[PDB]
Amino acid sequence: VRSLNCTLRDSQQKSLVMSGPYELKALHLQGQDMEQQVVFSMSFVQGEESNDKIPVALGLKEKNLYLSCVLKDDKPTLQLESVDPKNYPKKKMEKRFVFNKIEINNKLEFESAQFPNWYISTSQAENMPVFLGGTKGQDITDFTMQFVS
Ligand SMILES: O=C(O)CCC(=O)Nc1ccc(Br)cn1
Ligand SMILES: O=C(O)CCC(=O)Nc1ccc(Br)cn1
Repeated sequence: VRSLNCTLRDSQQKSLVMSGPYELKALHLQGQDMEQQVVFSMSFVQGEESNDKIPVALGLKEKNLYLSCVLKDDKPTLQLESVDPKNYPKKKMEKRFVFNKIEINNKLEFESAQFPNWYISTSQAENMPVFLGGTKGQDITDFTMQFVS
């Protein structure tokens, strides 16, 4: 499986950082604190694809953790899920790990492959969790990607 290392920023230009072991949060970041931003390994996985819709998994660089979409208290929910490090990343990632990376107007949306029309989202307010949202409103669902060495 092929992977690229990257960071993500939402379209309000908030960076993503760890909020405890199994949550991300989004905040405006610049300067020295830049290094606290999460580096992803974006893997290009099996699934239905088009010019503008590319299935990916989002693992945390050199951690056995992946963003995962599951029902929690009966709602689609974003979580950070641990995996066996000897078996990941792999080309046939389980559906809960797969996001359709969609380019629209020079930005990126990450739709859950498991839960159609639910998206990786951030709040307008600073220091709030990254979450799975079913509305494209006040919540932000557009991102840019930055390549890292
Ligand atoms: O993220 C930034 O503001 C700079 C890097 C950048 O241009 N990233 C980018 C551009 C177009 C798309 Br689509 C996704 N990511
Ligand atoms: O996946 C895509 O089509 C967009 C990716 C993209 O344009 N990324 C990017 C990253 C850094 C810089 Br600088 C410019 N563009």
